[PDB]
Amino acid sequence: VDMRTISFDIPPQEVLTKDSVTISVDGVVYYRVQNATLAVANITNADSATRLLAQTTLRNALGTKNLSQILSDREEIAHHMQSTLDDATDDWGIKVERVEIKDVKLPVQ
Amino acid sequence: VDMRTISFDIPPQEVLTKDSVTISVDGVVYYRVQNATLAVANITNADSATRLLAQTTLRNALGTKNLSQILSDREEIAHHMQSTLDDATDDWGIKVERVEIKDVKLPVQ
Repeated sequence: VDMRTISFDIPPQEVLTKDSVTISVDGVVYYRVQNATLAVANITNADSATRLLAQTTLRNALGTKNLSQILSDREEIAHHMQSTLDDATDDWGIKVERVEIKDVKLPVQ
Repeated sequence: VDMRTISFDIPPQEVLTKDSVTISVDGVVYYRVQNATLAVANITNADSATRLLAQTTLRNALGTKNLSQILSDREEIAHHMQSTLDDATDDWGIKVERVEIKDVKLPVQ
């Protein structure tokens, strides 16, 4: 089991903002296995669980914010997601090291 | 000179909204040569002039609107741009037939 930092792109997630605007946002997660036994102990492997939880964390963070609250605070949303995702992955012995939010797309009807 | 409807994609234009949000918007223009002598009379050819004026019209329409005014009114901005671009192309004997605004991107810093 690789103990180096690992990164993935979160594939774009289309969801409604608090004020019902459709947005699609992509991002990037950097994490490392801090506890390799816990990383292999679960029914879901650790990389797959981190990827699925990253999608859920991003979707939830967006869904509680109005579009304006999302645009001005893109860095803070990342940092708070880094915390939420780090807590959610502790069961797999994963330390989330960094989350980045990239382009916000407002796709047409 | 082809008298059929012609279309092009407006390549994405990065500009500031009235309230200083960076957005990039692409779109599509459908036009037809209604007067073929006027279409070939100018120093700039008609297709190239329509493409350049479409970029200018889009950039200006966006730059006079706050982000919120742009998101809720995407169809109306197209229709008004169709009018503005149709006036601006009359010197080339062009009839603009339709303008469409597609995805709005908010690119990261």
